[PDB]
Amino acid sequence: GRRTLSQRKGRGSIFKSRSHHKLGVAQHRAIDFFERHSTVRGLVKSIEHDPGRGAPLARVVFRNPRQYGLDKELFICAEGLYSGQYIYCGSKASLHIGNVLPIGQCPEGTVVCNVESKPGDRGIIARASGNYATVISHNADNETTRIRLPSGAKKTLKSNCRAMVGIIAGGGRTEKPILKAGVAYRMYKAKRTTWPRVRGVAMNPVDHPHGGGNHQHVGHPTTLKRSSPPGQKAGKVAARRTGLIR
RNA sequence: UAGAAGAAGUAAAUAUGUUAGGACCCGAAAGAUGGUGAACUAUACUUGAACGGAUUGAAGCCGAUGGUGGAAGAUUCACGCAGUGUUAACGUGCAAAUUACUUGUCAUAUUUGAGUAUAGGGGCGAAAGACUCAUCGAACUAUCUAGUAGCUGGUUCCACCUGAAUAUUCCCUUAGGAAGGUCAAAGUAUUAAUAGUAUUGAUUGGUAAAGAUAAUGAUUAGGUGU
RNA sequence: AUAAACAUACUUUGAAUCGGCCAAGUCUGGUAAGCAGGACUGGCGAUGCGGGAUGAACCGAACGUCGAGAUAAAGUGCCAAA
RNA sequence: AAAAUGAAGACAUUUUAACGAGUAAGGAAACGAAAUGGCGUAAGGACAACAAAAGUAGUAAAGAUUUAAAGUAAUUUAGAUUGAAACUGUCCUUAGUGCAGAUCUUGGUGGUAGUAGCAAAUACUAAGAAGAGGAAAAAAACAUCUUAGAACUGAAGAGGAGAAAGGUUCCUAAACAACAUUACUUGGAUUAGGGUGAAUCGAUCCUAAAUUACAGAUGGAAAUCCUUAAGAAAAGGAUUGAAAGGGAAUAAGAUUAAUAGUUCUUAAUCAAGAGAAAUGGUAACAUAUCAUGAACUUUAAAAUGGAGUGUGAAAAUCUACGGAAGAGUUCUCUUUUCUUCUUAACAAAAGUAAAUUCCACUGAAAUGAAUCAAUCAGAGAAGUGGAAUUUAUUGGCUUUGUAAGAAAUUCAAUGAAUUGUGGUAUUUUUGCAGUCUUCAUAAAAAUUAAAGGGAAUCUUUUGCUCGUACUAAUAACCGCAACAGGUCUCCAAGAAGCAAAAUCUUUAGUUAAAUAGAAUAACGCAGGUAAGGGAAGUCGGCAACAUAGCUCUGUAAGUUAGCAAGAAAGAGUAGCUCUGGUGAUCGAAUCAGAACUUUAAAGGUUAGGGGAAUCCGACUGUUUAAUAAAAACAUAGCAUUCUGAUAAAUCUAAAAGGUUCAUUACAGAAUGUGAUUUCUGCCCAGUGCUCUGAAUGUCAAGGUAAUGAAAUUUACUUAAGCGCGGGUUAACGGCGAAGGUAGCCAAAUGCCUCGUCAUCUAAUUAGUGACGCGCAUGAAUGGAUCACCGUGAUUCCCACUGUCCCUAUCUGCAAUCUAGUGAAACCACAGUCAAGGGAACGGGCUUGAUUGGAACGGCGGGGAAAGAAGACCCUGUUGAGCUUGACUCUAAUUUAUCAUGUGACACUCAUUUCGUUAAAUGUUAAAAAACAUUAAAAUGAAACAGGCGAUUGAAAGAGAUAGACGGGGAGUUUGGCUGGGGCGGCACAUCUGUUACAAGAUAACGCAGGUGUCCAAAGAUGAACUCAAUGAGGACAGAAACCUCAUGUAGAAUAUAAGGGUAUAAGUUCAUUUGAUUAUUGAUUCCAGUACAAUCAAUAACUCUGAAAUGAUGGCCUAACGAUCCCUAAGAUUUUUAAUUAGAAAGACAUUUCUAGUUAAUCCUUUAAUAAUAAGGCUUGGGGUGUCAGAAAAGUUACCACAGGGAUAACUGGCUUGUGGCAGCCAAGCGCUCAUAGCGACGUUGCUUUUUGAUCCUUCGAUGUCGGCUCUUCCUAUCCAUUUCAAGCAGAAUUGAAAAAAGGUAUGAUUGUUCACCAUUUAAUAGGGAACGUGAGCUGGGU
RNA sequence: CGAGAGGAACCGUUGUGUCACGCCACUGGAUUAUUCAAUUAUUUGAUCAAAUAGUGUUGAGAAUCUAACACGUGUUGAAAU
RNA sequence: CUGUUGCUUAUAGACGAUGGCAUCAGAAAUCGGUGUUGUAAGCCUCUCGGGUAUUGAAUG
Repeated sequence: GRRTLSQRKGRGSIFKSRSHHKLGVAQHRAIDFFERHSTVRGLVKSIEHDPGRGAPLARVVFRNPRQYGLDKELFICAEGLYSGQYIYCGSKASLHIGNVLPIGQCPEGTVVCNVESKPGDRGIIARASGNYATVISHNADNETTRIRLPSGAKKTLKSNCRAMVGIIAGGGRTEKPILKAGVAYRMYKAKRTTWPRVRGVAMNPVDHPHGGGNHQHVGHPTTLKRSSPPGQKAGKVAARRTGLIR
């Protein structure tokens, strides 16, 4: 047989990211002394639209802690941020929307975003539109805190992991019904090559494991093991349940 | 049941037969290995170029239902492009896919140049096994390679002599082989080593015929007795 | 009884072949077949010649090149010898 | 063959006799009485004038062509002509040694054949010139150049230029052999020269997508990875990447045969060089350099989508006023029609704009301001007065310098004349202003300017390298070419119109672009028309007709309320003469109305046919380049699955490797259904998937222990997986684990079927609406529903028409003929028929009919015409694509063990994943979008740690081994016989009776059956007895219970199929027993005289039975079964050796033999010798191959391929004729009586090839496979008309039959249909054949 | 003929349809005599006269060709069956 | 005698062929007759005008 489209996607030739007009990498500033033991102030100069992502990006300008000059940053904008606003990053930062604090300084029940998974790694979790994580509980015995990920899973992180207080702006993006195939075509302008998806049943046996015969049907169960080799792992993998749940 | 029983072998040049090699000559679809191709086409990115005229009339806005407004992967015409029909022309063509008319489409899922990226059990595919330089249900090129072929075709001077076969056994055997029969050529033996014939003599067989209150089986009728 | 010395017995080595088909005072399956399959023999294949007008197999008869004669199958109105 | 003769004769001896066909095949050479005889080609060794010049040859070699002779023939010999330098004869040796074929290879050449053709692109004509080249009884045509006429492309061009590509094709002169389908004096062709000029245009420079280095990482290798991360490399990161992106700076005129933002004239511009730091204005801000401004930092520019509206300016077009100059028309007018009236870069600043944004004064409500639209205002409107910027260079337009001295248009013969002013018009270009739109927000760098800071104190020179010619296409490019194909752009006049549409014209280009003339046949290709009828044609309205612009009136059901809609339907439209409406302080085409006239008006060109239903897909979109444009794909919507990022998916041999990911669940990855509305029923048994679970059901390498001298052996313990249990069907799936729910239906789904009933028509296999036990509908395999949409499928109306009744006719180009030029396919030889036979459909053969030689135009009957080693079918022990618990494996994934960090879980120290400019680690001491740096001062600014800061962690990754899983992938296989193959069967190993023919052998998918077993007795033996059945008797007892006598040839039994055999037995009963054993021979059956297997006859043991003779090496006989290799069992003491006692005889200064006693070892080998284990040998059995002389083996190809086959199927033909059809004989009866007017049962005899079978003879290097249309001919078994006879014939209408095939035999609805069935009409509407007539005749509905 | 109901035939006359052969008088069709006239667009300064739109279009339209659309002939005799 | 040739020949015709004439031949205009259209151009009237008319029509 041939190689399925899922296999051809891993070589990354026409499936590379269309990341030419992107603003840059959106993350916190590199952790230094002035943010471990003090606070720095950053000015929100502008709010921009990063191609390929649904949330706006903020161009924050911190002055400098040690040398003369500027430190131009690029944050993921929290909902409620405005141009000309002063935001603060540091351990002693106040509990306001848009500030970046260590996760241990946030009281239980605080709503944060752009949380770090590992301290000093400049943000991992809760970065898509309208997404956030909630602080569940703290643990000073081992300097760890528990947060609730946007998928509902609970994660235990170091208490000095950093996060920004508030909601990621742009919520409700997916609640608007795409109506035209053209609109879906433009949605992937600054994304990968994935959109027009040919069903496996509509292919031939060489192209896909679903490539059927005289009637368009799969023919074998669509739930497969995780240990299935690439090229046969088509359908639902390690499906605990299946069907319209009740 | 091999051997011995006053040794017969060996060498080399030919012919014939068997065998292996390109193997009497030409013939596959295939397989593998190493390279070359995205000047055609498929998709994607970078940077450029290309919307003239009508129809219709959504929000929003003004007035006392009338205006305004100009939206829409809205309707159409043109420049272009395609290829629905004629199953027209042509069909040793203008053309290894074109021409004419009719038809459709004719800017946002649009059209298009150049640059660039993806390569053969691979790529790319709005999916037809489509396209990947007139080559694709696995490109092109060179080597292994004069691949193998129980199958098809051909196989070159004269006179003379002899002259067949379609049984039997075994086979993954049924378009083919080996044992064997028929045939030829060489080489012997004085040779208990002649007969596709008849006669006489002693046999063998169960066919044609014959039989059917002779055994087995089938079958029409008539007397006589109980 | 008859025949048989270029009789008889062979030995070695080897070729080709084992798709067969036809006839009938024969047989089986079949309604039957220029059908399928057999027993014995003669043929065609491998074979020309004379005759059946023509014909692989019928009939006569098998072949070095010729001359003269008697013939075979079968023929004798003409084509066509009688 | 036999005799005779035989050293050399000669003809391979003499005589005699017999004999002589031949495919496949054989007969090598030598062999005196020759074990076949010879011819030819080339080369090698010899021989070739015997007396010391020794084969032939310039007194003519080889070769070629013919003429004769010899030979049965292969061939040889000689002559003549041609040819001029080598060659030949004989014997041996050697071979790249003899051609008619191979779709053979290479080359050359015919017929076709002077044939098909040189027919798209509207078109040429007259005079003259040049030239060999328009002659001539018209030889009707004549290439190039000029002029005149007539025309075409029609400014989205057949115009003027570029990019790529080409490469000298550019220009000129000479010259025309070849080339451009005639010709050429022409040419993109031949020859020779000439031609491309840059500081300002480009390349060069910058970066984009991307690309490539050193060091490093990875790999067995080649090499791969990394591109700033890994580095003592590069203030921060290397190379390349655009002649369309970014970019310092040049214009006008003239000039050349050709180059020109490049040369010349004039006039410019740019870059790089040389000669205690200013004012003005309230402010926005402004001042021919002025008026300093370093490190460092910041900002801006370069530099950013699209739509639509309004508007400023320029240009073009049009037009008003005033002319100057020239040209056109002019006996008819026209103060007329036409042409020119221009001006650059770079700068200046008389006069004067539009738009936007800011500044000052004042403070708006009775709210105002304004736009086409909007939009705006106390974080301040309007007003007044100002500042700035944009408007194709300075500063937008006029104007000015350049600069009229140029150029344009004229006039004279170089010299003179002119070169105003406007427009509330259209289009293009270029800006601007706000509006809208995105789940799209629509480059970077080189490089430039400014700011914050306050460190320090006009003239002139040069401007390098490379490209620059020409085409850019109906002839310069890519397609074999001067190919009707394809190939990216720039500029862009008039009329008319909504229009860049069609049509015509101007500037420019061209009249040549594969030759023409005459004629005016058929048949064509392209374009038309048509009486009356109007789809009756046809599979089907295919094709054609028809509708068509604009204005007004009007517009239905349905509907997702948006549409349907240009629904449908109706009226108007011309010309001329007028009037009115729409503005500014003269002008725009637009609208409305009114008279009158006519050929009554959109129609030259352009320019929708409409309606009523059904099916499918929701829609816009995409698709099989070259037979499928769709109902297929996509789509949005819906739904499911996994994943916390060190992850999921996934590329890679590996990798500080790669992709989604510059990402983070509103995300990434994998899927199904396919808008909306309504609804998604029941099932967890099976296969998947999953579990937060199961221990001692089964599980590997390992680890532990025991024995042994050790290998070995044994026991125990070990993971995932499988098994058990729970969940899951918008998982695969099923719906009598649960029995099809809601719905839907003869459906694109229903065989029967042309289902039944309505309706549509005169007529309905079609359509629609109902019905539903539905072969075989049904719910995200999605069920039902359908508004709008569709180059989708289907049916019916109206309208229209050559589709048709039924054809006629007109035009152009061909075809015809001619001049010039000039192919190809195909070709065994060829070319009149009938019948026969033949390979069963002859051009050739046999017999007849018949024939005059050469051919022109047509034509499609034949040449089973050409094209292609059939693609359908079958066979190969031939493949390939795809599938799957087919067989055997494999990547990926997964689990267990091993691989040594410390301290007793804790730590870090290898290891993992990260982050930064390795930038304060560890221990001590939310008012404000502003600035923040190069320090004063006398250290400021704290010390130390052996950790750059975190995270993970002795776990995990990679390696090795072991188990699981693994069509993701690799390799391969997928029996045979066979009235084609498959399905079936086994005729595959096997036994009996029969076919089967009285020896043996012996066929069919012939007939009736059987085997893969059964038996410690059913084997062996001895003895006794007689069986089945019947008759007659005996309590219950009877037709059958048991007893007795008699008869009883087997009619019983004998394991079984059948056939044989058997009576003091081979059957029954009783008794003993294990011969159903070991060893050695020789035969018979099958047979190749192989094996296995079976059948015997003997011999040596040891036994059994019997008194004994005997009998017994399985079964009463004929079936009841199995090689090599491998595994596994049993057997090899009968005897031979050695050592030491006792005795004896031979043996050179030891040692063997014989005899008895003893003790030990003993089937052979593991090769230096032994030992105990282990293994290997030898003989004989078992384990088994049933395809039974014995591979280890699933499908599907309609995507298919190859070698072949008429050894073999699908069509014709041929034999047959069961079946189909037709016709007879007899006569029981029917026919009121009456066998025969008309019938005719029970039987029986034929004919036909118009049915379907049966067969496999021809065709597999191909005979185009249904029907219809068209057209001819033939048969008669006659439907009509003509002539007759009979009747249960009164007439009429009919019925049966004879002569007779010369003439007729129809139109339609449904269906592809042949057929069928209906509605008509007719004198009748008969049946059939001709390769199931007829495809280089059509059509393509069926297949 | 027949009870009736119904119900013929020969001779003679007159037509029609089809097939065959023709034919252009009458009637109809085609029409590039681009014949004559009208008219749309473009270009000839205007009139006239034209040309172009490959036959611009329309009305009438001779000739020639032709009708299934016009119209003639094949009603024709002897002998043997 | 026949053929060629001429009448850009017809009663014929793809080309041949066939038919006619060939110096009293043929061709040509012009005129008359005969048709078609519809009333020309210059100034409703001139005007039943003008135009065409064998090309495959009929006289002279």
